[PDB]
Amino acid sequence: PHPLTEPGVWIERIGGRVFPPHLPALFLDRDGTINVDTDYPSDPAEIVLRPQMLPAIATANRAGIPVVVVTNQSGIARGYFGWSAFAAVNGRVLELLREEGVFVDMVLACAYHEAGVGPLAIPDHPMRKPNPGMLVEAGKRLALDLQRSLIVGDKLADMQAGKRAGLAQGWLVDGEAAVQPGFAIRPLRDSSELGDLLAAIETLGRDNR
Repeated sequence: PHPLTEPGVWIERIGGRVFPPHLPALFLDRDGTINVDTDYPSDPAEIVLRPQMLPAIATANRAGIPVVVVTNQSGIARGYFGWSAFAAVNGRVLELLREEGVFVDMVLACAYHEAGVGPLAIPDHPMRKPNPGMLVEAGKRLALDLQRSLIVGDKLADMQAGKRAGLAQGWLVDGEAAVQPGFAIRPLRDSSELGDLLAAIETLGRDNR
């Protein structure tokens, strides 16, 4: 069965790694961040990883920091595809990551969108980024330290969701910096900027002494 908590919300624990409580997480958007973005992410055969995200996932994995995918899937509300297609596509993304030796620990997805047709056409649902619901829910489920967590995505809504969830930093794929008290949008445009992100993840790593 699809792990739906309601008709437009999917929440799924991935793998069986154990995380002690009060860890920070690495939150990642999916389309445009982990995989190449596309208008209609319904065909698993079309999925291609963004290799420049793989060092970040690997770093978090090795640091013992949970990696949490938080993705809006408005195409579901819009009738472009359904949860079965999401399951196939998302599974393919996780398989490709496995082949690169990296993994994630939880997937949350929100179908609701204002331009939908039918009962999923809920315009401002708490789980739909920029609303922080998926981050807050992952926080409850994994007992996360949200204030120390990081988020990476290619849309402003990812940065807004992070700020609203209580994070202090996020990295905007292909985006510009916006450094303010309380929240910094960090640019992620080249390998130097990836380094900044990796340093930030590494500082969160476990001391096994």
